[PDB]
Amino acid sequence: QPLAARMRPENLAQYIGQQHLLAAGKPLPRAIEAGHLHSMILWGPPGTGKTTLAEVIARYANADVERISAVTSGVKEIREAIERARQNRNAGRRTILFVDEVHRFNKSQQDAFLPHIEDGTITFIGATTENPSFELNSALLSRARVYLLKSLSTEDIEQVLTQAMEDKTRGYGGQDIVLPDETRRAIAELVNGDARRALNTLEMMADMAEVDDSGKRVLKPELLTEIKGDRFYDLISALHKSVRGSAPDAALYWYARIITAGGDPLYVARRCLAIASEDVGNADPRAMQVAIAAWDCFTRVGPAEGERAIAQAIVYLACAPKSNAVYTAFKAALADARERPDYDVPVHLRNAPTKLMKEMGYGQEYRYAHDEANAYAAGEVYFPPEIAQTRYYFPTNRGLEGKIGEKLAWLAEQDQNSPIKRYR
Amino acid sequence: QPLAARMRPENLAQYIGQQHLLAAGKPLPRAIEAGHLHSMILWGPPGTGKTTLAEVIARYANADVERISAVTSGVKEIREAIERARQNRNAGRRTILFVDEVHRFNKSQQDAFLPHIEDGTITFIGATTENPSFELNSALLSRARVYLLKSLSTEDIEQVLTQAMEDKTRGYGGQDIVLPDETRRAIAELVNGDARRALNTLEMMADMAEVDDSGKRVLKPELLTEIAGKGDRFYDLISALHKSVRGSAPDAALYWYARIITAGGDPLYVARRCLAIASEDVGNADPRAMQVAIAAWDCFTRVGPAEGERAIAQAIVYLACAPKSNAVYTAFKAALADARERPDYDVPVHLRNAPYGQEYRYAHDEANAYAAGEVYFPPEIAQTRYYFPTNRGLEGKIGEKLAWLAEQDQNSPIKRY
Amino acid sequence: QPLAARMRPENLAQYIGQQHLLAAGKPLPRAIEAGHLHSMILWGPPGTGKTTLAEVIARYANADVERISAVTSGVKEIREAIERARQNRNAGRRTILFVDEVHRFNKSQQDAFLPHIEDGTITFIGATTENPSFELNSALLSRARVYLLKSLSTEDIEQVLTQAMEDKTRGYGGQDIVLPDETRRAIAELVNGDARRALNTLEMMADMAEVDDSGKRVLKPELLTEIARFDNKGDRFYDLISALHKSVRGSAPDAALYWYARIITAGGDPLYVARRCLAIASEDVGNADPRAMQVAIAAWDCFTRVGPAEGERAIAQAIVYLACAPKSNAVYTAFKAALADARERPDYDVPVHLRNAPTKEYRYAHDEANAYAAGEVYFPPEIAQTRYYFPTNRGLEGKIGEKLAWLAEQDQNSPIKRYR
Amino acid sequence: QPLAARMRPENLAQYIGQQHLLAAGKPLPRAIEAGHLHSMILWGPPGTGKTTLAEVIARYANADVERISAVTSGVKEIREAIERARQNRNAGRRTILFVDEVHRFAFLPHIEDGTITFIGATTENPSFELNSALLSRARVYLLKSLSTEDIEQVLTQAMEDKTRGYGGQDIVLPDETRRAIAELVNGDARRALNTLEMMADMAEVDDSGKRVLKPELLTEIAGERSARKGDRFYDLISALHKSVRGSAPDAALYWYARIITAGGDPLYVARRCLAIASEDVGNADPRAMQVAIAAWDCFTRVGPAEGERAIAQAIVYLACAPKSNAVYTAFKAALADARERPDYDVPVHLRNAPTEYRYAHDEANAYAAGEVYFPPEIAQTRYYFPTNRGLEGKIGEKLAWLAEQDQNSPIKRY
Repeated sequence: QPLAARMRPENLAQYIGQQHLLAAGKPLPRAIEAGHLHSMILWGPPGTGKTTLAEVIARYANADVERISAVTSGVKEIREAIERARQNRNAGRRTILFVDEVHRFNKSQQDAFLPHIEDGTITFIGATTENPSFELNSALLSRARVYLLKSLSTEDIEQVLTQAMEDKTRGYGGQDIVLPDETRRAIAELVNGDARRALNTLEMMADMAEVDDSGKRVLKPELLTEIKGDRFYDLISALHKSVRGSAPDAALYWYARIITAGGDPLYVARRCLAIASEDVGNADPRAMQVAIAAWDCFTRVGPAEGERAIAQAIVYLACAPKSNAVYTAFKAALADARERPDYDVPVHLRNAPTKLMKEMGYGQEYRYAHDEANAYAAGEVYFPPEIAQTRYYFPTNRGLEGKIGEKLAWLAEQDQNSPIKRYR
Repeated sequence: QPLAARMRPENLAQYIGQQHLLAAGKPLPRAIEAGHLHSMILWGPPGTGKTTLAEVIARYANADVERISAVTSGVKEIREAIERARQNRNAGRRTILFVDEVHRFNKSQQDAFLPHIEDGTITFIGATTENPSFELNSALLSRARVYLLKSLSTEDIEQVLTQAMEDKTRGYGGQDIVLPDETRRAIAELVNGDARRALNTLEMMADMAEVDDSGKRVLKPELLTEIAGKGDRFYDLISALHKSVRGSAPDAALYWYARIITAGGDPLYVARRCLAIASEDVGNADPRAMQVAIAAWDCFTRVGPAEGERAIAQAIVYLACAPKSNAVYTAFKAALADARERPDYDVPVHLRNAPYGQEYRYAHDEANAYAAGEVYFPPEIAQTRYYFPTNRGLEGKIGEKLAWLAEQDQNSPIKRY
Repeated sequence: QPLAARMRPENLAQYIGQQHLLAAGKPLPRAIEAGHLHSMILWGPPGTGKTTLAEVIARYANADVERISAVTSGVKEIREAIERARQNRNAGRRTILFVDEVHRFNKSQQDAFLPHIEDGTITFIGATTENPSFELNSALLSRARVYLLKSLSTEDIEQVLTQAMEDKTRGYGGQDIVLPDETRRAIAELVNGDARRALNTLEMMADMAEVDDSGKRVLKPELLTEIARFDNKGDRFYDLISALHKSVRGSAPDAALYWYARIITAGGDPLYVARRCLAIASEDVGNADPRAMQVAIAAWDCFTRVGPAEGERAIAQAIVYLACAPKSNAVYTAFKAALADARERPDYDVPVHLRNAPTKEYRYAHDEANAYAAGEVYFPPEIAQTRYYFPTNRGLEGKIGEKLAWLAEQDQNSPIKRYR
Repeated sequence: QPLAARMRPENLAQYIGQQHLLAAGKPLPRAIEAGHLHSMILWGPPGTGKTTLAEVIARYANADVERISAVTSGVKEIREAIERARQNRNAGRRTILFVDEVHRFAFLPHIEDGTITFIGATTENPSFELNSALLSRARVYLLKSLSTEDIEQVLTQAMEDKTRGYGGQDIVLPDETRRAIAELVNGDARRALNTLEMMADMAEVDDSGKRVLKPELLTEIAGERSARKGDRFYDLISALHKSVRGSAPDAALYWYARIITAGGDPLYVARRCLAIASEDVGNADPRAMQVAIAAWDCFTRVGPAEGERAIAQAIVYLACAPKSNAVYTAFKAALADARERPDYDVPVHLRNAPTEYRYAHDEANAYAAGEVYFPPEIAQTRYYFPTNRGLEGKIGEKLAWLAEQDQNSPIKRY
């Protein structure tokens, strides 16, 4: 999904180097390239390419990978990983069980892996930032070689940054984003040998940068300088409420807050569709289209321009005439269908009533509305008789509902005056 | 498709309950773990995980699964499962045949299995809610070891519910639905050790619950007690809905729609009728109707049922309220009839694909962009008319325009034919 | 793609008829069930299930199928299926070559297959209607056992039809189509044992049938007595489309519905017509009614999601809408002239004031009176007074003409003028 | 994927020409059909089927092919291909490394361990500028210019293929223009297909949807001598945007035409049409965005020459539309405030649950008159200032009427 993950190297020529370990002709790379698996502990600061290296080892070995983290894993996910390796072994395939931050596992959680190492179900790759010998079972260490990874040189971070800019398919290649050398170095200066933070930054900058008239984004050093709980739900809530309250200004403010805090702007796009049916409904049917259009736009354009499309929709909705009459009408219909008995469809409304059914229904026949005056079957009743006198929908007088209210009032008269009435 | 099917456990660690049989170290876990395949009979109450066990077994053994029910399965269905398996065996794969409610099988229906266990084409797994040693051939019971499953403890159901709530990819994880522990317990006590029912209950709660201003559904206890309270009938409802919309009755329209949704009808089936209604009963009295119906469907496609259903209800009310005209519908119908019943006349010379109207009259170069007096029919049926706009909605203006054009045609010095 | 293809049986429990050869037990169904390939000839009258039986054999054997015809296949295609087989062999895959009307190859052209039979690059299955021992070498009769199939019973046909009706994945199982038993009979008689034709009929009926208020189609006996989309498109096809577009361009809804009806009933793809509707919307209507493009997109969207007869109508609604729309080719002619200008003139450089980022000036329009930089010129100086777009007075273009004339006056009276 | 790439033969029954090497019975065909790989150097003029021969061989041997050129390939992408190939061997798959324009260069050790089977392609005698270490492992093969007959067939094959070609796309290639294409290209297959493709892309669509590829169009394509994506392209876009913002439909069409005829991608223009819809029109005309979306949807479903016209329509529409950057600047200001002001809590009455709320539908005019939706610290913040253009006239009046309700309200926050 994110840039960091997308940009993961697939072979040793893309891997930006821990050259003291991987320089061609050395022992590790000879093993990797031969596809010779051995369990390992990888020790290195954040973003040294521990995760990615493990993935590369798997591809040379023609093996599968499962990743887990000692941070967000307890007994449940350990057993899951194990069992999954087990099925993969029964299908005849090899498995690398990668474990991030292994030192966070306690002795007994560490032990759970040895029978599966011993018995060939998995090759184990553990990654940490702390010293391995300090806090891992010696039983583990005796079966897993330790390798020391160093933080990257500036040259190498810069290389990681260019690789991402140049890649036409997984990176920003052919995407009209310019990374000036001055800012490439300034990111290198800041991230202190951490490549993941470096890709994160780049992506953050790409997301935040404004588009000029040519469609180009230039990631200036000035932009760099410039930089799911109840707090989040409350922000969504204040946005919705501002829109409902016809307050476009505050609405933008809440939207901006959700955006800058890393909220998904598609999440907000979904709320705009909901709001289109619940707070506007038929006072303005186009609102649904404005909201669909903003979604469609987000989906085809860069983040900052996408977010402006959604912004446009928020202000459209904040400004629109307001009606909860479809919402209230549909809630009441639901309640009746859930609470009232299962009334049959009256004969005159059935798809193809047989002549027996017609006679069982006391001569009652479908009245085709198009063949009657005004294409209205004045006096007809569309509810089962047990609930003939039912109204759910009360148009407001806002927007288009003004005229809807008049049409309905005029229909209701045609009904009252009709000489042919259902059920009477 | 449903939440119950989507949440099938894939391996032993996802599998909740049956510890009396499955606790690590016992015989069965170990044979499963080794993926060694043996024919079996599983005995237990509905929703105890018989179905899901046969599938976990299959996953460990790297085998394909074929499911039949001695209830909902004819001879044809049964011959199909065996042949499918036989093809698998021929390509070298391993197949499990899971048979639900096996007991409801006469002995001479049971015989039609054994050749298929014996020559390895099938590994057989029977499920039954009733004791096996009664109505099953001893030939079959002599080949299929019997296993007994209990109904689930309350803590078991709670875990099944929690597992479904947390699973992000197959469940409701990262989908802004909350399950308070109280209603977690309430469902546990309601279902009485049936996990299938437990998950359906959960699923029904989610589909029913209202979405708050933050997009959250909270699955309240109130909502739960509230819940304990495809042939002719389905089609009659669809028909009631359509006729109500045609009849400009928005209230009755929402009622029939609501009856369809809550009896488990697919709201997209309704969104399809809405599209049909927009062209058959509204047409060009209001061309925007079609776009309202489209948008409702797209809206449903992007936010799911919770609020999708409401967007379709908006489309329903819109169409109910909309000016009515079947003019396009009857015109098309009559055009198709001319095409089927009158000669297949060649296209007139002036209208063929060619690279005082002696040949083609490019209409943009004439007065008012209209080639007055030009006829676009073959001469044998010149003057044919299909489209008679009503005077409702936009068609008042359209009728006015066509009447103006027909006048230009009458006054034209240049008439075709 | 079509019903007769989708409904190809794929195992012996799906294959209908030929039970004198295939009933549970006999030599043949046991060879097949085991998956043992051997060369074969199928003798039988057209429609019997030769093509499909070879497919069923292929599936039980895990093998590819390459289909050829002594009648319809030229030399290129004969060579192509041999080569594909060779390719499958080098990847360790079995391949069956099915050869229709194989009796129509001579004694010498039949010889050409034996090298590939002998070295096991092909399992050969021929299909004839004329007797095998009659026109076929013994060089070949001795490698292929002969099996004999029978014109299907009108009763086998009914089963074929109900199978397609009741198939949820491949057929009409979940499409709300009812096939009354009288229609089932009536189709059986008409086709006279050709299962493929029975299915083609069934399909014609379902694409024909009207949708009732409940969304059902009922395949009534009368629709039958009222009676090919995959044919190459010839002169007639192209004239029907030209007619349709020209009727629409000429604001004639009735003639337009007629040609459209003619195209559909001749098997034309309604999506083809939908394409033309997107073209007409920009070419013949343009900005006299920009909503026209949306009407045409919706008909397309609606055809994608719904039944044929229903989607065909949504398209009909777009057709009538376009016929009735105000007419303007002004965006069309404007764009043609703009293109002609780009191709025929020097490739003038972007003027300084319109460049993206000048080095070491631009009038941002929103900051001027009226959000108009009155007096600015957006062409290069060499072609400063160029004009392509001449709105008509129809539809929306009346107001657009008014706005444009008012802006030109604004340009006329401005104190600031580019290139002065 | 151009037609050229798309139409690559997949076996020897599809491969056109080089009959001197490939006719049934000769040593090479046999070695190809058998599936047996030997390294090789292929020499012959551009577009004679060197690249496609190599692919065809790979398919018979059930191998992958790694394509590399001595011209455009750095030391890094060379190493990459070797790594991939190794990853292939390890997965049980054979690999052909194809080397375009080998003449300008020691891959030797990867040939022995059969991790790579090597196929070089060259327009110059092999023995000339590459050593005999390589040459003693790789048979040389002589490739010839295609005959007119051969080139006509390559065109017809492309005309008749339903899947990868132009079969059933309503394109007619008259035999006269097929002949002339053969005449102009001088035995080069790739160039033939590129010319076909060019004509397809440029041919006018008639009333029936059909394209006829006539000789006139051929002569016109030949007279195109213009030179062939940097600062120039960006200023063309800039000028288009600016002309649209300035309500000049004529200049806009001219810049759009310059972008198209220079080979720019029309969907790139479509993306700028979406951007413009929100930034320069906004809610003076919210239908503008649906117009751009529709043009885009249209381009997706139809020809190039037609989709391009729908994008033209959208450009003219935007150019004539009332202008407003009110949403654009309002949002920019909201984002600034968000970023630069403190992270104020959501005011209690606007939170999702309590730990107050004035449901607006339950009040007069469905408006909570006097409610405030900002945090107290920045109450009265304004971002959105509608213009008096297009729909924004009525929107300003509505907002002015609303704010007057707020002002006269007995219930006020704070």
